[PDB]
Amino acid sequence: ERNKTQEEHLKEIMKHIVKIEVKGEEAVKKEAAEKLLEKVPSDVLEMYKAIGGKIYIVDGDITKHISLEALSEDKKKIKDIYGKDALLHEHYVYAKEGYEPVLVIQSSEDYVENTEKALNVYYEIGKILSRDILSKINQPYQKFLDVLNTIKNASDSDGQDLLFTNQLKEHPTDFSVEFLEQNSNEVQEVFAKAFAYYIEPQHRDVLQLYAPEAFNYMDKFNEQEINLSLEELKDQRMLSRYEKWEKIKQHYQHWSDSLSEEGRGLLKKLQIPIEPKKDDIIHSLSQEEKELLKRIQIDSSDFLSTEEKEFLKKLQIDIRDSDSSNPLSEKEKEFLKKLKLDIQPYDINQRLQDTGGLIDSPSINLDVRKQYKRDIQNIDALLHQSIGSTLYNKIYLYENMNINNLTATLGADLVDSTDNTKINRGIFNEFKKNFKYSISSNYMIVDINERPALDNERLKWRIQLSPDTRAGYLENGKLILQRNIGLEIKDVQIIKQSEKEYIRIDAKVVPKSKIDTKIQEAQLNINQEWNKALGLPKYTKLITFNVHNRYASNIVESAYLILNEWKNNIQSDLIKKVTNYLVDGNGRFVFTDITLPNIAEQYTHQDEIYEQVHSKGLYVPESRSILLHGPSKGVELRNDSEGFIHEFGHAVDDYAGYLLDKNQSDLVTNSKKFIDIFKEEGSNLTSYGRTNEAEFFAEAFRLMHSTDHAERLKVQKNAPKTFQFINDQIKFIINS
Amino acid sequence: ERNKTQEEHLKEIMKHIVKIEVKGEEAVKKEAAEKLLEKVPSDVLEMYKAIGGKIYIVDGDITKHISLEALSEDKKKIKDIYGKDALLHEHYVYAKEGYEPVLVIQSSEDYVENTEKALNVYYEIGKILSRDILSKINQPYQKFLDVLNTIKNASDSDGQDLLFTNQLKEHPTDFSVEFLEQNSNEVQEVFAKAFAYYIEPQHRDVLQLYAPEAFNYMDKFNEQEINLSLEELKDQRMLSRYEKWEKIKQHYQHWSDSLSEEGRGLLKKLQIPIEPKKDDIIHSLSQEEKELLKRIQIDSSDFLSTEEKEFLKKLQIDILSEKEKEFLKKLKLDIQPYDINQRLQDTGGLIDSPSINLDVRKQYKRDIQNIDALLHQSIGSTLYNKIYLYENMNINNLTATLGADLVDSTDNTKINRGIFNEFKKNFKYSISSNYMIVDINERPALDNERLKWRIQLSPDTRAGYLENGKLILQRNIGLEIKDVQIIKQSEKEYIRIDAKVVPKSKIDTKIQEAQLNINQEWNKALGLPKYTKLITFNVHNRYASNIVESAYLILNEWKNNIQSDLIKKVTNYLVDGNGRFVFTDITLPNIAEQYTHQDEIYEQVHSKGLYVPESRSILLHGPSKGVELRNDSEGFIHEFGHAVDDYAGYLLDKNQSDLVTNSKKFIDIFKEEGSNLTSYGRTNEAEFFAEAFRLMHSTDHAERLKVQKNAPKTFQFINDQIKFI
Ligand SMILES: [Zn+2]
Ligand SMILES: [Zn+2]
Repeated sequence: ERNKTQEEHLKEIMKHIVKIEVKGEEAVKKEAAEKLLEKVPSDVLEMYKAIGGKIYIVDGDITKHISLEALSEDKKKIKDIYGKDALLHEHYVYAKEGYEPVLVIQSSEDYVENTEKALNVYYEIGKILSRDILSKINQPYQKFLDVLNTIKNASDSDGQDLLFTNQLKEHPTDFSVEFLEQNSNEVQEVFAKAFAYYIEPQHRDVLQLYAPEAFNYMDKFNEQEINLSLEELKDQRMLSRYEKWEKIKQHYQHWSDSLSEEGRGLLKKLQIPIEPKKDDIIHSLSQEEKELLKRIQIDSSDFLSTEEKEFLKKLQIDIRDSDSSNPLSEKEKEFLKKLKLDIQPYDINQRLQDTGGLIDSPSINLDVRKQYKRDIQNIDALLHQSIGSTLYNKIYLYENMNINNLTATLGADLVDSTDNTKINRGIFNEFKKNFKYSISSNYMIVDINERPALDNERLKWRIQLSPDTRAGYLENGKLILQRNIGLEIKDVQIIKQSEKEYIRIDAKVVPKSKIDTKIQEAQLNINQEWNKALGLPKYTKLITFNVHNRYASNIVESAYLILNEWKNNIQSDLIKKVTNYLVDGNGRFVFTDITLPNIAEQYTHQDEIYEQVHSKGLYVPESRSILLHGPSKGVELRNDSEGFIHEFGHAVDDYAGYLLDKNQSDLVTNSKKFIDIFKEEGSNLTSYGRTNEAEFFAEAFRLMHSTDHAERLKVQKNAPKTFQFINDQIKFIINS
Repeated sequence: ERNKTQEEHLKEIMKHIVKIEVKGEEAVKKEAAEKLLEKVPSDVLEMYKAIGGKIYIVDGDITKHISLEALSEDKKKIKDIYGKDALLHEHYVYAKEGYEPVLVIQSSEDYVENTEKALNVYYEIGKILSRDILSKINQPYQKFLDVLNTIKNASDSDGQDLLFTNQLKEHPTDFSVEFLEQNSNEVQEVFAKAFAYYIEPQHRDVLQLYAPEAFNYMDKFNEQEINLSLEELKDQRMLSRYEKWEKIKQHYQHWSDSLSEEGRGLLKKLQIPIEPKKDDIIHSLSQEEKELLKRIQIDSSDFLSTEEKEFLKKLQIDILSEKEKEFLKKLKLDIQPYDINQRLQDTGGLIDSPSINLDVRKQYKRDIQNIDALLHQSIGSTLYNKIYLYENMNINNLTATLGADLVDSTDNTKINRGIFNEFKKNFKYSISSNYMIVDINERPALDNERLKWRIQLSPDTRAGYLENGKLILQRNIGLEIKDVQIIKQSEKEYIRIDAKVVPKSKIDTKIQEAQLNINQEWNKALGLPKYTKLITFNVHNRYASNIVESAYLILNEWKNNIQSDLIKKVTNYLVDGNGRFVFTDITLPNIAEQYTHQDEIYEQVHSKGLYVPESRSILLHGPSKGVELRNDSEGFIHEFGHAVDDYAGYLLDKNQSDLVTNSKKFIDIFKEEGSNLTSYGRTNEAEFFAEAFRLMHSTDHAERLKVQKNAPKTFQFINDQIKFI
């Protein structure tokens, strides 16, 4: 496996692509070339072979070779690695472009000593890689460009002088992808030079010495990432995609034939959720509920989505076929909540994702909960065959994904807007910033060979499977993977496919346990930091990470950022007193990526199951806890920090009310004073703030403590009574 | 000439994929196989070669060949064409499936005589075609399925007996895409079978005799359509795609190297329109103009669009139904994106059209004239023969009315067959008035693009090359539609449109001949002078032929639903003023029957229909979907109502006024029932009158009845207006 058939592998390449055509007794001229091309990564050679390339070793005038006999007069006029002019007629190395490419090297042993001839041979091979190979997969692209711009803007211009031509050195601005399209040859050459300097033993130090970023790029590219280029090149071939599909299918052939009718049915419903049937819902209703339904104003609730409203309005019809007055009635609201739970589609995977694998979570009705549990355990037993095989060295599988599943907040500004084919770099950098690990609580459905995405899928995952990863095969060339998978993010970059930009995410499957311990360590670390900063007792448990999904590491890292803003925009004493009040009731700041109805701080204090809430944030008085959902996008918010501060507004509301006396079980916003203030300025801030006194107060609080001081002024010039009311409470708390 | 590159070509294939491994009579054996493989369309052999397939002619037990050495015992059990079992070690042919497909044939000299064995070999090759080749491009699919269904539902069950197994005959319903997905072996089998009976000369008559549809399908497939199969197969290959791209790149190399900065700039903005800048618009108001904008009910007028409301509403945060809504009409012209291709599509190529301000009109003309000169080099080259280019298109660009129901309401990966057949019915020719931007090699479509064009260029077609593998073709392109079918790609269904480029003059001639033909028909049916010009086809865009053919259908429904004498009277009046029934695919503000009579440019109106009193003409824009009306027939009848409103008024004072609806003696009637019908009619008396008129002559009698019990006065009033005769 290692250098075992690895050395057997490289010898297979030289076999087919290297033709030793000389007259000076081929024996020493061959070994020489072998030692020459040996410094080149084996994958570069395998990609060349895949591109139909051929390496010809011949003596004499190379321009007289069968392959080069057709070159245009202008092509015989060339330049060397240093930019010096020369003629092919009297040169020793040439890489012929065209889609029947060839690399002609003039036989010689000077390569061992003459490091200037070697350097040039590698420069030409670098041209092959950059111009003839990587172009077939839209590379180099943004990643390499960043390297060029890092040099072009570096302080010590030594890197610029070592690799940039005068044209590049003189470009007035950073090199954009536009520049790359119209000056491909220039980018291609800078690449080849760097590659050459890295491959040639003696010059490598020269590269790392004057072009650090170029050295880092080439070091990581040749030692690691180049295997991915080969994989991606193979993924573009009709016959290689088909061969790979056939071998995976054959590997799961016994498993596929052993599937029962029940097994097959389980995989199908997993892939295709079951919509609720109109009739089944109706017969489950009581006469009183049927009457309540057929007369309820559906399009007036805020607890129902469009699909749901449409579904209900249809049921409303089936029943029928057999300024004031706008809000739902007393029990119409309760009825709709209860109805909401019954109309959700039966979706195995969605159940796992919402619960993060906690399938016993009492967020749904016991009967449905039990059926989900049954299918899950049955699917797990079904997926027992690991991917490991004697047919593939490394296995990569693909997944097109909607960025909104990870962060709907960044998803809103990811696509340019002026040109849909492009991604905004600022949002991209923010997305990538703290993305180191990911978790799949549900069963990932993946493609054997990469396929085209839908408009809303701008994420393209390339996943390296573990040989121990268990999975099942699907006839449409897909695999269903076992639940509870850990993923290490190796690289995140902007790429181009079919003339459209996407975010490539390279990930490696690892044991989920490895990722859970990282989460656990962070939870302990963030508490030690804040217990100290807030002056809370040592060992105090305030912050909880309930993390189980695909953007895991970001949920964790953003919490530090969220609390930093919180402390920066709010008065220390207000933060201490309110927080100490929460801690006195064993409360928690909960950061999670599973839906809120599945967080104990909420569900253990609910009377009925349907009395559940899922949103960006939530403050639960009974448990004195703040819950913040990461992946969702809050209304009128542009940050999770704003969402958190909004909820802290509610806690401040609670504590101020509490300080009023030994009873009240309400909010300071429930005061006759604030109510009147609300009736007056209630609609001068955000629309969401007009919902009720509680929400108006929270919104006012949020805006008054915005990182943007302008937003804070707005509250004073639009809601003067409120601006003063809030500051009155803060002082009331601080002075207490 | 023809066989100059055919015979020598086929021999190159035989050379690569045909290995003769026999005793020593390697001359007669080899020649026999050649005669055998001869009957097969050359393209199948080339496609087999493309997927790595090999053909071996051997002696004795075929299973003893190296290629079938690893064959599992189970696969050694085969069923011949007739469904009878057989043992490979006793058989003469076998096609091994797999990433390294192989075909093994036992050498014989009596294949011409022993037709049943020849039939079996062709059957195995037919299996390679459906199972190993076509499956790589998602075929067979809907087109073939129709053939199957036409066979199982034909009067005589002859065809079934000849080509269907029991699994197929026992099917209770028609074969759906779902059945084909879970019975691929069965479908692939019937295909191979049909293929075989067609290829074996002696068996061709039997096929044609008991299974006509199958014969026709295979006849048209092996004689021409297969060429497209090869083309699509090649379009899957990385190296084939890049080789085609490179030849085209080479052909345009001098053109590309000679491009200036200005030239490149034009090609750029042609691809990406320039949205209006706020700072630019605001600075053009300043004084009272800003004041007016300051406090206006934006989301009120129906003259603006959603995208246009936001921009305007945004102009307010950066600083009505009277003469101020007039201010919005003017502003609407100033906020459009600078989009060259849209301007050409809206005007149908008439760039002098006075539909936008002079400053912008001139800017567009200069850019267009400059682009026309840049694209001077035609694709014709010595580096390649027939070139196909590709284009993904939003169906709403052709017909937004069908486009609303094209995609299955539940499963968006599926196409509604009913709308498909409607869309395809009269789609025979198309015209491009703007610059088509096509892909050298086919690429994936966006969500709202379900049409996939495969266009055969003409060596004379002029184009510009782009670095991203696309070509910008010259404007004024003519296209003949060769085939339209439903296909599957990447788990989604699409509409494949095979079109061939021809001189635009050739298409304009078809439209011109149709205009004379339709006027001859209605001049006779309406009793008008022999050569009057009533109906005009102002056709310039991609759904050209449908605009023309639906005109006949629209007028037939117009006649069949309205009193012959009301029609005759009103039209004679329109002709008296030299009016027209204008069926078009360019926007209304660019017709003439409208713009020559506008007092101001901003007073222009674009919509599904329009009636202009001054020119006595009815204008009907095909491509769009009526914001109210359900179809074009209704759209027309609605406008006719306006014509009636015009004539009736004329018959009350042939020297003053014009509309009976404008009479104060009707306004009141509008005060009562005006809100008792469609919300469109609720707009005003003219629209109400037009709407009421439409309903009364509807094809749905129910509709007719409603106006009776919902608008008893109007129903009696209108019937009194038609009285004027
Ligand atoms: Zn709130
Ligand atoms: Zn009208």
